[PDB]
Parts: sequence; C-alpha cells; structure tokens
Amino acid sequence: SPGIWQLDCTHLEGKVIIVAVHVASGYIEAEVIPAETGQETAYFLLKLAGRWPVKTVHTDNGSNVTSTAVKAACWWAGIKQEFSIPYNPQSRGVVESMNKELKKIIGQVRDQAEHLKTAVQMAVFIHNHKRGYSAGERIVDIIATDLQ
Amino acid sequence: SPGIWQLDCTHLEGKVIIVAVHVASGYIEAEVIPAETGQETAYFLLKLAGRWPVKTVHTDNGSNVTSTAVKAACWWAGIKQEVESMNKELKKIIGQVRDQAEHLKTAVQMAVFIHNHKRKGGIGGYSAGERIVDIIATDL
Ligand SMILES: CC(C)CN(C[C@@H](O)[C@H](Cc1cc(F)cc(F)c1)NC(=O)O[C@H]1[C@H]2CO[C@H]3OC[C@@H]1[C@H]3C2)S(=O)(=O)c1ccc2nc(NC3CC3)sc2c1
Repeated sequence: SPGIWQLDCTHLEGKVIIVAVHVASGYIEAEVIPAETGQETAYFLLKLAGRWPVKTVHTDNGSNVTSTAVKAACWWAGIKQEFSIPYNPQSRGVVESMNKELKKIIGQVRDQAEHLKTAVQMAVFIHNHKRGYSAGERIVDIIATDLQ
Repeated sequence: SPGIWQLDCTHLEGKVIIVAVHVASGYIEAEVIPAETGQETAYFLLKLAGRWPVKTVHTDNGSNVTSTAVKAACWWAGIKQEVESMNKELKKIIGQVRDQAEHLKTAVQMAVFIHNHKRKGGIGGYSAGERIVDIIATDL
C-alpha cells in the first residue's frame, strides 16, 4: 500500500538518528535528533505526513512511540499507529536492513562532513536517488498510480 | 518543470522560517530555522534534494543564498542556482493554527500539512502534494 511507513530509531556516534521508511518504495527519511523523546519523534512524524500521504506508521512500542505527543500527532494528521514491528519478524528485517545500509552510506561520506547531521542527509540523498528506478522514483510512481 | 523550486526566507514572531516552493505545483516546504546563515540554507537544500528531484533553485541576491556553503551544496547535489505571495498564504494559515499550537515550529509544520494536503479547492481538485506527484511522475 502507498501509505504504510515504519518509524524506528538506530543509534550512532552516541546520537539517535530517527529513520522513517516507505515500505512499498523503500524511500527513507532520516535526521539526527537530540534524544529519543516523544515531542522530537512527533515533530518528525508531523512533518513526514505534511509532505507525504501518511495513513499508517509501524512503530516499536518504545516510550517515545507511546508518547502522548505522538498520539496527538497521529490523531491530528489521521495516522494509524501500529506497534507491529516488535511482534512481526518479516517487518523486523525491513527496518533492520534499511538501518544497516543507511549506516553503511553514513560512514562512506562521514569524512566528507564534520557533523553527523549533514552526513546523514548526504547518505539519505545517496540512498533515495540511487539505484529499474531509485527509491524516490518508486514512491512518486506508487502514489501517482494510486491517484487513479 | 518537474525539478524547479524557489528558495526564500521569511520572519515571524522574530523567528526565521525557510520556505521552498515547487513552482509548477505550489507544493511547499518550510521550517523554523535558527538564522539566515547560508550554511543553514545549504543544509535545508541538501535534504530537500535527498527526497525530491531538485534540478534548479531560483533564489534572490541575499548573503545566505549566495554563500560558498550553498554553492558547494548545489555542486555536491547537482542543483543549478538562479514568491512573497506564497509566503503570506502560509503566514495566514499559521495565524489560523498558531493559537492551537504551543510553538511556532509545530504551527508551521501544521500549516504546511494543511496547504499541501487539505487545500484542494482549485482547478482539478488535486492538492499541491498530489500535483507535484503528478508532475514528477509524468516526467518519467
Ligand atoms: C494531546 C496534546 C494536545 C497535548 N499537548 C500538545 C503536545 O502534546 C504537542 C507536542 C508535539 C510537539 C511536536 F513538535 C509535534 C507534535 F506532533 C506534538 N504539542 C502541540 O502543539 O500539538 C498540537 C498541534 C501540533 O501536534 C497535534 O497534536 C496535538 C496538537 C495537534 C496539533 S499540550 O501541551 O498539553 C497543549 C499545548 C497547547 C495547547 N493550546 C490549547 N488551546 C486552548 C486555550 C486552551 S490547549 C493546549 C494543550
């Protein structure tokens, strides 16, 4: 489906790095966050939905994901929270693979930037616009096709 | 065109709000930023290129958009460098939601959500977010 996403967090350099993955296209949206708090996770979710059609988000059952803010955000935007990744191994592998590959790219360009923040955005660019087609191409196709 | 955008920055409540408008579709991207440094403009553009196909970016002559930081940015990404109305439409929607939000920040991600998605009252019935997908998808 075109509106299914997976919000998880992978740590690096003693930093948090939030990671949202369009499951259908594999397109990724990532950003270094101060800490795995609820408001930070919610801001990220509010923005992703304000840019893409977000209808369901598969979270991990953590404290940040069950935060009152994340609930308010999922309600105000119409996002259906589903703590499924912790109990579905088929969905677990997806978040696992994307996080490690994103981690690989983040290292390949880490020396090209002093801060991790910039390094991850450079890594996101690489992942989405590189490859059939690239991830950023698949998601626009997925969405526009559904728009029939 | 499918890759043409326009970067400018606006101030509200004494805070900076960077803004990027896909010209064909009217799709918006905004964020409260710390200050108009040009190093920030470069960061904002970098992730923007990471998610959307950014081919050219039409800016003004300000010091932030002309920084060498920005030039290195467009060079690593492939961007070719070169609006107030859209800026005031957001100021309006943000005024409608600011009283409902605790921080301008969230109020701008909320007013953005509305514009790109819950603003379908125009020719064709699509939202700005539906249009950019239409535009980019067609190019393919
Ligand atoms: C259940 C919540 C309502 C609890 N609170 C809000 C916080 O949870 C979120 C945290 C957050 C930060 C992010 F960075 C991103 C997020 F997604 C969320 N802040 C927020 O503004 O969220 C808002 C809007 C933005 O996200 C959606 O979720 C909630 C709504 C909704 C749109 S609150 O502190 O108790 C509170 C704050 C102001 C306010 N004004 C009032 N006005 C009347 C005169 C009384 S009542 C009232 C209560």
